[PDB]
Amino acid sequence: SGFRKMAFPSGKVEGCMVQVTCGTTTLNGLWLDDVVYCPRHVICTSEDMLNPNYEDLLIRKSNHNFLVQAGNVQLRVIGHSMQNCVLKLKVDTANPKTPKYKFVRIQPGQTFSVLACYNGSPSGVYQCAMRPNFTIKGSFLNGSCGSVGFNIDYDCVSFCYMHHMELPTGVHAGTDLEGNFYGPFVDRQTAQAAGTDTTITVNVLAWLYAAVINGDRWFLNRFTTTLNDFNLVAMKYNYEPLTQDHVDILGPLSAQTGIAVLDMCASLKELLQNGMNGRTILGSALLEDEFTPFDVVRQCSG
Amino acid sequence: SGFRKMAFPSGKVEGCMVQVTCGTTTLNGLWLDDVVYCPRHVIPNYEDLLIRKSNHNFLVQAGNVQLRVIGHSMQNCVLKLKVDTANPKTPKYKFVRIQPGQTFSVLACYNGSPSGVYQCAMRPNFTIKGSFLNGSCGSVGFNIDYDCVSFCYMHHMELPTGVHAGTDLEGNFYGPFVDRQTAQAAGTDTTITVNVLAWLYAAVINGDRWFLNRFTTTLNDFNLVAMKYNYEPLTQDHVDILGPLSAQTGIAVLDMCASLKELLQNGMNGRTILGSALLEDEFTPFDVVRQCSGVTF
Ligand SMILES: O=C(Nc1cncc2ccccc12)[C@@H]1NCCc2ccc(Cl)cc21
Ligand SMILES: [Cl-]
Repeated sequence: SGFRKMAFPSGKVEGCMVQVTCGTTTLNGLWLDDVVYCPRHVICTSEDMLNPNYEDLLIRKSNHNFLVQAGNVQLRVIGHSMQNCVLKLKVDTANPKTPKYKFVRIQPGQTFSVLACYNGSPSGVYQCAMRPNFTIKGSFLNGSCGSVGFNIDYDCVSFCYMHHMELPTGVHAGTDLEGNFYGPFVDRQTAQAAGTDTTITVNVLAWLYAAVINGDRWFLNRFTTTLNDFNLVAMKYNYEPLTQDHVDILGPLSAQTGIAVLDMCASLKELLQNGMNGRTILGSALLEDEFTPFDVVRQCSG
Repeated sequence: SGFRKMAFPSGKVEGCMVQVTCGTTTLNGLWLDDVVYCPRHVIPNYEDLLIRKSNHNFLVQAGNVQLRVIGHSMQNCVLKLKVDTANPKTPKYKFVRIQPGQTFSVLACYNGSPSGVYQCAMRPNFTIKGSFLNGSCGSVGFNIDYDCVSFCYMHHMELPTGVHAGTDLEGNFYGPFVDRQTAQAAGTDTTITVNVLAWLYAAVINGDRWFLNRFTTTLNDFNLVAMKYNYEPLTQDHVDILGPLSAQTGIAVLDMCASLKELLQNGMNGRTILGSALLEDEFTPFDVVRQCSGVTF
C-alpha cells in the first residue's frame, strides 16, 4: 500500500555524468561508451546567444577547447560533431560504467526521472512528466544544463530528455538524446513562451484507479458517460482530450478494479464540477496527472 | 526555478542491495563491508529461532553471485549476516538515527533489486507514508552528507492504515511498534510545522507571495494556534534553523508564522502554493536550502 511519486534508482545514470567546459561555460555531459553528449549551447558566448550560428561557432572549435571532466579525471576529446541541438564529443576512453541504454523520444503525458546535476555531479533525483505543451515542470538552477531525464525499465536505461533551458515562466525545455527539441522551442535567447498548459487526463484517470486500488472510493459515482460527453466537459476545465487509445490503455486498471473507463470518466467529471470538499485522494487535494497508467500498474503490482 | 520532492542520488546505496532468502521468506539486505543487514523477521522468540539456524540456511544473493554466510548475530530487530566477501562497492557510511520531521530518501527494493527512489519524512507518530509492496522488507532510507551515506531506516512492516514502520540500522524501531503480527496502530499524526515554514520559504524563493501578510506573531501565540490544528510545536531551535531562509527572503520566522496562522484559520481559497492545495511538510529547512542552492554528491 501507499502511493508515492517515485523516481527510478539513479545509479546507472550517475556513473555517466561528466562536466563539460568550453570557454567560460560549464554544464553537464552524458558519457556513454566513448561519446559525451551535451547541449550544443555550451559553444555559445555572450553576444552569440540571441541568434547563434552553431555550425559556424563549432567549425572554429578544436578538440582541445572542450575540457571534459569525469570525477577528478580529465578526459581527452578526440572528435566533435553536432546532431541537431546536441553536441557529441568523441573521447579517448569508453565509460566503464556505461549501462545497457537506448535513446527514446517520449510523447506528452509520459513520465521520467530527472537526475539534476551541477558541474558533472548529481545533486538530486525527481519524477517529472512531459507536459502537453512540451515543457517539463522541473527543478533546475544555473548550471543544470545537460542534466538528463530517463526511465529504467528492466536493466536498460532509456534516455529521453536532456535539459537545455528555462522559459520565463520557470518551466523547462529540452531535447531528446538526438538533439530534437520537445515542443516549438529553439536553443537561443529569442522570445519564447510555453503554450497554455493542460491537465494530462489519461494520467488523472490512472491516478484515480491507483486510489481505488489503495481503498479510496469516495469519489466514485453511479454514472457513466460517452467519450464525447466526457471530452466536452474535460476541455472546459483545460484537460487534454481523452482518445480511444487512452481508454484502451486504461483497460487493465478497469479490469483490476471493476470500474469501466467511462464510469471512472464520470467520477472525474464530478470531481471537476464539485472539487474535493475538504477531502483528499491519495494524500493530495488536487488531481494528480504525473503518473501514467504504466506507472500505476508498476507501483501497485510490480 | 521549480520545486520538486527530490531524493538523494541512490547509486551509493544501490551498490549495497542484496537479496536474503531464509526458508520461504525472501527480502532485502544491505551489504556494507563483510556484513549483510536485514530485518530479523526473515528467520516470536527470535533468539530461540536464530539458534536453530545455520549459516547455510541464509542464501544471500548479490546480483547473480551467491555470497557465503560465515556468521550470524542479532542486534535488536536487525539480523547481521557475516559474509566471506567485503562489498567492493561499500561507500563511506554511518548509521544515524533520525528524529521525527527529518526527511530521507527510500530506495524501494524487491529481491535485492532497486525498483524506485522516493523522498519521505519520519512522521511525528514515527510512521513513514511510504510506497511498499510484499517483498520490500529490508529496503533502506538514507541521506547523503558530502560523500558519506547516513543510513537511517530499514523497512520492516506495513500497519493496517497503509503506513509503514521500521527501524534504524541498529534495529531499534522508530515508534511504539514491534516486529510481530499483532494489533498495532499508528498514533494520531500531526503536521511537521518547521517543515511547512521551510516549504513556505521555498514558495517565496520561487515567486509565490500571495500568502504573505503584514503581520507577525509571538512564538507562544503561534503554538497555541498550531496545537489547535494538530501541528507540532515550533521551538526556538526551529526558529534558529529557519534563520538563513528568513535572511534570504526578508521574511522573519514569526512573520511567516502569521502567514501560516492565517492559512490554517482561513484556507487557501482556491489558490495553490508550489502547485499544491495542501501545506507540504516533507521538506526540512536544510532540504529547501540544498534544493534552492544546488548542493551536489
Ligand atoms: O536557460 C539556461 N539555463 C538554465 C536552466 N535551468 C534553470 C535555470 C535557472 C536560472 C538561470 C538559468 C537556468 C541557459 N542559460 C541562460 C540563458 C539560456 C538561453 C538559451 C538557452 Cl538554449 C539556454 C540558456
Ligand atoms: Cl512515450
